Amino acid sequence: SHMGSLNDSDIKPLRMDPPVYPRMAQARGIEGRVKVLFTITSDGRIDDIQVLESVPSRMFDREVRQAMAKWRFEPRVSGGKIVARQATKMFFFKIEKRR
Repeated sequence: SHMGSLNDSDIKPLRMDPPVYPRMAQARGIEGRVKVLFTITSDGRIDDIQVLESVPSRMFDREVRQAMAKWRFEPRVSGGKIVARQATKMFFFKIEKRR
C-alpha cells in the first residue's frame, strides 16, 4: 500500500504507553481485538484515528483511540523534519489467566 508505518526508518519512538484493559470486561471475563487506521503527524503525534474492525464491541476501541492520543515520535536525523503519513494497527486484547 502507498502509506507509511510506525516501523518506518525515517523516525524513532519517544513514548508508546499501551492501552488500559477496561476493568468491567476483565471482571466479567471478556477477550477481544481492534483494527485501526491513523495519521502519524509532522509533530510526531497520532491524529485522525478511526476503526476498521472491533471485537466483540467498542469497549476496547474507546481505550485505544485515547492511548494513541498520548504517543510520540522524533525524526531519525536530528536536523530533519517528520513527514505526516497514514498507517494501521491490529490490537489484541486478552486476559492474563489460562482458560
